[PDB]
Amino acid sequence: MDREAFVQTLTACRLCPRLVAWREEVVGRKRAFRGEPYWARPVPGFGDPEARILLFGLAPGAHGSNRTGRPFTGDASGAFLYPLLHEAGLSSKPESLPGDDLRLYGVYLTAAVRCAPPKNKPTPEELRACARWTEVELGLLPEVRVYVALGRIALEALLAHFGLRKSAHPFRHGAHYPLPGGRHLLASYHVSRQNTQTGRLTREMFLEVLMEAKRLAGL
DNA sequence: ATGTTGCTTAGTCC
DNA sequence: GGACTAAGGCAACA
Ligand code: SF4
Ligand SMILES: O=P([O-])(O)O
Ligand SMILES: O=P([O-])(O)O
Repeated sequence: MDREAFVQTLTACRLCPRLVAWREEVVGRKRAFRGEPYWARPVPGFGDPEARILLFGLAPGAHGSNRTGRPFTGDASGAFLYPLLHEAGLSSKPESLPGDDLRLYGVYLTAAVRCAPPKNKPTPEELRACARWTEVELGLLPEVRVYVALGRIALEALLAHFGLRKSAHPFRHGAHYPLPGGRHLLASYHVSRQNTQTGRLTREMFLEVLMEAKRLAGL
C-alpha cells in the first residue's frame, strides 16, 4: 500500500486492547496538559519518505506523541532529540511543534510499538502485533541505509525484523552490525529523559551517533 | 512545606 | 527467554 493507505489503516488499528485503553486513559492525567486535545491514537511515522537514516524508537510517550500525534513531539525525548537533528544538519529547524512546517532531511522517525503502553513497556505480544506495521512502514522507506535502534527494545524489534539472532547482536551503545546490501544497524541508548538527564546518554554521545549514521549513509 | 512520581539500563535469579 | 528491581539526576506534581 502507499502512505495514505498506511496512515489511514494504522490510525484505526485496535489490535492491542491494553494499549487501546491506555492511550485514552492517560488523557488529562498530566496537569500541564489537562483540558487540551490528545491524539490518543496510533502514531504514524514522520519525516523524509526518501530517508537514508531511520531512527527507531520504543513507543509513544503518554503525553508526548500520544498527545501531539507526531513522534517524539511534546515531551523530554523530543526536547533532546530535535535540536540535535538540526545541529547535525538533518532538519529545517530545532523545534518540533504539532501542525508546524518542520522538515526532516534524509531522516525518518517511527517506533517498535505505535500506541502508548503502560510503564513504557509493551508486552511481547503487543510487540508481535505492531511488528506488522513495522513491515508496512519500513516497506515504504526504500532508501534507508542505516537503521538506528534507540534502546534495547528497539534493537530487538529490528533484529526480529531482519531475522537476526540476539546472541550474535547484543545491545550496547555504539554497537554497529552489518545488514544485507551494504546496509547498517546501529544501536544507541534511548533518548528518554531517564537516560539523558541521568547522564547515561549525553548530547555529545547522541550527536555522535547521528554523525556516524550520516557517515555510514553517505550523507 | 518537601516527599513522590515518572521519565531506560544492567544485572539477579529461575 | 521471562520476571524483577537498584540505580541514575532532575523537576513537575501534589
Ligand atoms: S500498538 Fe500497534 S498493533 Fe497494537 S493497537 Fe496500537 S497500532 Fe495496533
Ligand atoms: O511520544 P514519544 O515519541 O516521545 O515516545
Ligand atoms: O508546581 P507546584 O509546586 O506549584 O505544584
